[PDB]
Amino acid sequence: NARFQQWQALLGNRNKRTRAGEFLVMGVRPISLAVEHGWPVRTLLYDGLSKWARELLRTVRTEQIAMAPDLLMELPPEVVAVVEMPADDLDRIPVREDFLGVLFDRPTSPGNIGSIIRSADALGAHGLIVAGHAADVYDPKSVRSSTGSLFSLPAVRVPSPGEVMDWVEARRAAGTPIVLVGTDEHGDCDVFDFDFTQPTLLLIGNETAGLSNAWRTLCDYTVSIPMAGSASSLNAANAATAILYEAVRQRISGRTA
Amino acid sequence: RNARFQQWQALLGNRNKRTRAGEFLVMGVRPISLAVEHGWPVRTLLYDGQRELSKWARELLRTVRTEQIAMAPDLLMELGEKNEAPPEVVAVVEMPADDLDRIPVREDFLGVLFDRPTSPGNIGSIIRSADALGAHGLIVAGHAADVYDPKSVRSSTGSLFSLPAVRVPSPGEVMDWVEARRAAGTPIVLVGTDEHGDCDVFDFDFTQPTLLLIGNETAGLSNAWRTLCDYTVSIPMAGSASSLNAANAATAILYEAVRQRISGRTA
Repeated sequence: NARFQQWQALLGNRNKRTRAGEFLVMGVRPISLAVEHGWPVRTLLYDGLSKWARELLRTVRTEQIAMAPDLLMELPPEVVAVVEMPADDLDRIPVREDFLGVLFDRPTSPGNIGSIIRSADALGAHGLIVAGHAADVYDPKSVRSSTGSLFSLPAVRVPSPGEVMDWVEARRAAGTPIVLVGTDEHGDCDVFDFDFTQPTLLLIGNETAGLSNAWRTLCDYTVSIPMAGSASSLNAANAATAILYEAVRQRISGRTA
Repeated sequence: RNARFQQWQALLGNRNKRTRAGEFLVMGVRPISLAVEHGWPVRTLLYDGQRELSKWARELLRTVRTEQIAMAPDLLMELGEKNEAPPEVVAVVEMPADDLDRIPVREDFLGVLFDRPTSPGNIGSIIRSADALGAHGLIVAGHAADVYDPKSVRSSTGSLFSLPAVRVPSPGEVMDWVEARRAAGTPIVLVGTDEHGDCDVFDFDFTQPTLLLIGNETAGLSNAWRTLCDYTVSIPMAGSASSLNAANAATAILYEAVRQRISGRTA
């Protein structure tokens, strides 16, 4: 199976994904979110029994290929889509007065990427930016842990932090006064003393190093989650979730107070 | 592949093997140092025998009074996350009793209970958040994912050793202990988490002694736990579609308890 051997290396490495302009998505529910949100499904691989899976086959008019149970078990899925990777265009992320965004600086864990995508999506954020030497958004561990939120929350990989600022300066020029907000071990202020009712990009650092200093230079404010003591820290996705929850709380509350 | 080796290897599989031997593996200088610092007995220390041996490893080896064994480096590839951290040192650490009295209960009690977790990574992450945010213990209910699973241990980032984590088979033993705490003078409330909870998390009074119940990743809290809840709370969501990972939810709800406690702003 020649087509299959192309599909198996789509899981294995970033290099071949981005040469083919596609990636693998598993599960009836995530695939349905992909279709629902406009992402082209080039191929749709299926085992040759569930009600949802059957409904997908006669609603999604694309290349439909039946598969042996042996071959589908590679990581077990009943349906698997080959879904079109879209360009890394920062204007895919909508920016309005209530702008609420996340920037993940140089993440090493794809699991953390997908996880923050899920939290950003559930808690009302409008986009994610994966800046710098990163693990790939379209890694299977990221896709999986997004739990389909990849498809509703636009996640843009942007090599340089310079290209991010140019898109930030431009939203500023339009009227939305985005403010860059770093997280720190050395936090200026408690997260709950800061005003998340304003257009906000939230900068979150590597799991093992902090935010890069260069990201700290561009940061207008810095916030910290108050901790119990000396040798305690939060996983980046967990910390990002808590801060997003605080932003939601203030916006609903109409105040910090 | 000594008979001893195979016994240590077996500590990576089912929870029962660890339990009956009363031990589990802890990998990495940093986690082992934290086990030693918080008084977890170390039965054996395995180190790399074709010796790199950093300053840290050397320091553990001449300070930790225990059985010490040089191991071929490929036996130590034993457990890693293949092509992610081959351990230079591994400790065989004693498992403490699953006794709820290891969790201290004061007037401002904040505890977490994780109902039959599917993912050991989620357990360790919650242990880490609870530790960092001032909770006083975790209970893990059921015979699903294990606190002492290598992924949990690893996820906790050493917090396992400072945050008392106790396993119970089912809700009965937990309610026994809770009713005893309330007779002594701490009116602990059970607070479940759910999507469609009775009130938003920021409208709940988290200053009160609180046992927070986090449900399983796909099935949520069991019917037995919902029946036992005094209250139910939820994090408000943007749409009908998405949801939160259990550990992420737990972290946010623990943070909200911290927020209301320090100085006391709302609820």
